[PDB]
Amino acid sequence: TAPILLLDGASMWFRSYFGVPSSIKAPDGRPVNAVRGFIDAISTLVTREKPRRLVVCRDDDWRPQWRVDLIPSYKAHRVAEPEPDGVPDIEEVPDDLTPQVNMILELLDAFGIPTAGAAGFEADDVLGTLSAREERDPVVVVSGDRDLLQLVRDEPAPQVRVLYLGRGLAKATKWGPAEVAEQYGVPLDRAGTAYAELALLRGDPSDGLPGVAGIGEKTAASLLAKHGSLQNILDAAHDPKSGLSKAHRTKLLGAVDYIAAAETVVRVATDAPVTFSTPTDTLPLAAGDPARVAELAAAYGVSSSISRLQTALDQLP
Ligand SMILES: [Mn+2]
Ligand SMILES: [Mn+2]
Ligand SMILES: [Mn+2]
Ligand SMILES: [Mn+2]
Repeated sequence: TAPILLLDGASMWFRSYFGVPSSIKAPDGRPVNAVRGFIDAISTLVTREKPRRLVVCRDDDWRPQWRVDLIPSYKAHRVAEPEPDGVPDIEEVPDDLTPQVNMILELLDAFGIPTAGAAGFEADDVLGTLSAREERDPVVVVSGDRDLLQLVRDEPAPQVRVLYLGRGLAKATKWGPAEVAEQYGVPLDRAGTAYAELALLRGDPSDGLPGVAGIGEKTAASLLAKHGSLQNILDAAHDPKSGLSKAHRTKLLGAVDYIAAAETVVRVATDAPVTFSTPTDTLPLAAGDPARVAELAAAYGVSSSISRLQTALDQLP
């Protein structure tokens, strides 16, 4: 069957902001380069993958306080203004990108393209929850964030693949457990979960996570190779009988609190209370409110992108 496409919205409209020139502007003079690029990427995906279901996953909280309470450095270098409990912090985002996010969300709502979010959770969690719950169609998670490689799956069916945007959508290929194992040296049988454990130990500078001091990616891969899982590694460190080196024991035991805190920070939630903006995740074949879509697209200077999208949808079986 055709796959369900799960889109990491913010990953994609940040890419379009940096991938489309800012001289692409609305009639009021505001840049719409991210709007155009994001709509164009949806059209490209629709034509390439021919889904019947598609969801744009939102960051209802791009930096959830429950993660920050466990590891205060988490995404701290990306905060423009911290906000008190219950209110998402203000992310450091170019001043001419934030209005384009609002424009994109208005167009998606008027067209009726499903969007999904969960209060207090990241789009990463929405993605992990929807991919974990899927039972009918193969899943393609579309994102430039390597965090989502932890979702890859072969069994139980359906499979989950990450269409990884690190080199842009044109060069993007689908990553599964084999690709993650081959590229990161984690065990194939649990590649996705092992990748999150590897990332935990080695660190994640874009998210402000230091990892375990003195455990780089090569040491983390060999420890997972020998012991199979992070829990087995911790067990090997806690048991003075094991063949774990004394130096590795010292590094791991010195970080027991960080490792416990980081496990829940690094792993995407798989049971977030996701809500849809639409009744189903079915991709509409024409605008739910075509007058409002034409008005918005004219005002936002992306009328031709919307026309190309409706062409792509017209070509679906
Ligand atoms: Mn806050
Ligand atoms: Mn994210
Ligand atoms: Mn991360
Ligand atoms: Mn992330």
